[PDB]
Parts: sequence; structure tokens; C-alpha cells
Amino acid sequence: RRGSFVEMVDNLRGKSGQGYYVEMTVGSPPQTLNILVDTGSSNFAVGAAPHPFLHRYYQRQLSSTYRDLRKGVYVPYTQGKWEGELGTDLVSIPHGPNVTVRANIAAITESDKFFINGSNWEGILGLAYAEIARPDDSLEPFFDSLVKQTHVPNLFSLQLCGAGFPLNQSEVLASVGGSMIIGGIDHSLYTGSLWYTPIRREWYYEVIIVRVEINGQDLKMDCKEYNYDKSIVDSGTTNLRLPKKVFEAAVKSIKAASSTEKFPDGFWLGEQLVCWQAGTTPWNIFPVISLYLMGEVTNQSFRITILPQQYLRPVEDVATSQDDCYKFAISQSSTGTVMGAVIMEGFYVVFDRARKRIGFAVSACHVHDEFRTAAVEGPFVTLDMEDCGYN
Ligand SMILES: NC1=N[C@@]2(c3cccs3)CN(c3ncccn3)C[C@H]2CS1
Repeated sequence: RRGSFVEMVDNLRGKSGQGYYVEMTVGSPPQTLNILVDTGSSNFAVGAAPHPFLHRYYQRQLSSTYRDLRKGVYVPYTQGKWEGELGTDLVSIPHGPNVTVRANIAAITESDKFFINGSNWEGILGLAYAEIARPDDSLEPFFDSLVKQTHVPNLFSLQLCGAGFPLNQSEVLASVGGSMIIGGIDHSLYTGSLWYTPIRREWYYEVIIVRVEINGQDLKMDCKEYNYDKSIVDSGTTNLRLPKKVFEAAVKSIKAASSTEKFPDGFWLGEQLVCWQAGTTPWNIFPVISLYLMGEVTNQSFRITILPQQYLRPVEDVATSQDDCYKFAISQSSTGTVMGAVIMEGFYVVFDRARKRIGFAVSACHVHDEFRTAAVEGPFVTLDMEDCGYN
């Protein structure tokens, strides 16, 4: 396997809890900012005024190429909000395609619980489609601008690399967190074959899950439950989030598989860390989890399989110790399945917008042990898969 995108390999930093970010520049002369990669939204928005958690921000008055769109944007969401002022400017990705484009930028002037202290990022790059752009679908997303203005192919791919142990702010800064390959697929980043699932509709990166197993045991729910009210691939969410009913069934099964050790309710609620003596995390007592995805061929599916090394998220201990500690990174949702960063860390994920499909292959940087690895396997004969989609 040759790796043909060396300029873009290792261009990300960060971690599942705080997000993965890429360096970008905005304006003339270029202003460097670190930008969260978010496949779950569609706005390019950057800090544009002082904030306690920002060491730098976009200064529109210092950019000769700034254009004011004379329009505000207000983006409240469950956990937080940002608001700002729309404009356009020249934008580049230094460890990216060697192109500069004119793109929409939301200059964030006010926010609440958006910026994260010590995350090292100063804005967000929404890579999903115009339908979910704010204030409306007339605000062309960055990637749409990039493809229209250049010869960059209509595809990007993400290798998010979890360390398997905690990183502090300085360690994030010095460590490679993965790769965002703009316009292609780098074969060095994965092992085995790429398997593709259709993008059901171009808004979020929406997919259809057709079967779920815990250690090979079918969760045995009607497959519509798995996609109620949608299933998406979202680098801007930390956890694997499952619809309430599915979460309840999955947690019951995971508890049963891991029952040789009892964990407190707060662990299963994703709130409380668990710790083990250094090196002794009992990976083998925890089950693998397989999600079967609709394939491209009629009546065919494939599965992706993750380990506890994916769904147990490393965290630092609440007190000074050499223990290995984790939070359970599967949680309930009222807005559908979210395949967040902890599941993406298992895989190289190809966002093939041109062919309306998402590819999965085992990541060359997934965390595993000597006994088990993540997997992408197929095909399986699966009937009536369209019925798994929620309307
Ligand atoms: N993937 C996610 N991205 C957001 C993130 C905010 C901060 C980090 S990830 C931005 N967001 C959003 N929603 C609607 C329109 C625009 N953005 C929701 C929020 C949590 S989940």
C-alpha cells in the first residue's frame, strides 16, 4: 500500500473528548487558527473577539480581503451556543491542498460553552451539507466552496487517532492526532479493504444501521430502532450515542458480557470514571460491538467492529495516581444514533461525497491488544434494508 498524500498525513491534533483540529489560515495577510473538524455541522465559524479561553482570534480589520455580508447568525444547540457576523475571506489549509479559496466565515462575537479551556482550537469547520447550514442553506459550506473553486476532488477522508491513554494540553500540542486527507484516500492510513455504505440523504452524513451485535449476540431489535430518527457520522461528538431504547438494550447486554466485574451506575451513565492499577485494564472482560451497515449492492451489508479500547475513553484520574482510568463513551440520544469520535478512532473513514457513500476500513492507528483488533468485514446477505430507515 503506497501513501500518496504525504503533505496531509498527520495534519490533525486533539482527542475524542475535546475534538480533533486542523491548522487553517484566514485573511490577507494570513491569520493562523486551529479549527475543529466537525462532520456533524456545516458552518465555518471562528472566534473573532477576545474570550478567556482564546489565545488568538480572527481580526477582520487586519484582512485586506475581508468582505462583510452585513448579516448575523445565531446558533444555539443542546450543550451551548455561538453567535456572530457573516462575511467572506480567503482561506487556506497549510497542511492541505495547495489552494486558497474564498469562503463564508462566521465571525463569532458571543458564545456560551462553545470554547473549551485548553482544547487548542479557535473555531469550527462544519463539513456536512448546506441543508443544515445556519442561518439557512443559502450559506455555502466551506467544502462546497473548495470543490467549486478548484480541481480538488469532491471527497475527504479522516483518520482520527486516539492515543489509548490521557494527554494534557501540552501533550496534545506535541502529538499527532490523525489525518484529514482533502481530495483523496491515503492507503497508508488503513489495513484490509474499504467497505462503503450509502449516504442516505445529503444533510448530515446520514447512514443506515441494519443489525447490532454485542460479542456476536444479536441485540435483536427492529432495525428501524437503530436509526430512530436518523444515524449519522459525526467527528464533533465524542461518544457513540444510541437512541434511548437501543442504549438501554445495549447497556444491558454490555453489562451481562462484562458481569465478572460490577461497575457503578455512574460509570454506565458515562459520568464517572473507573480506574485500574497501571497496565491491568481487563480489556478481555468487555465485549466487542459490531454495527452492520447497508452495503452498496442490493441485499448486502457489512459490519464494523470496535473494541473496548475504542468505547472506553481514557481520562486522567481525579487524584494523583499511575492508574489507568476511563469513562464509558456510549451514551443515550433523543436525536438518533451518532457515530462519534470514539467509534471513528477505530477506522479510516472516507467521506465520498462524489459517489454519495461513506467508506470504512480498519485504521492503522486504532488501539488494540495482542488478542483482538477492530474489524471491517463483509459481505452479509441482509434483506429489506431500506425498511431500516426512519421516515
Ligand atoms: N457535531 C456537533 N457539533 C457542534 C459542536 C460545537 C462545539 C464542538 S462540536 C456544533 N453544532 C451545531 N449544531 C447545529 C448547527 C451548527 N452547529 C452542534 C454541536 C454539538 S454536536
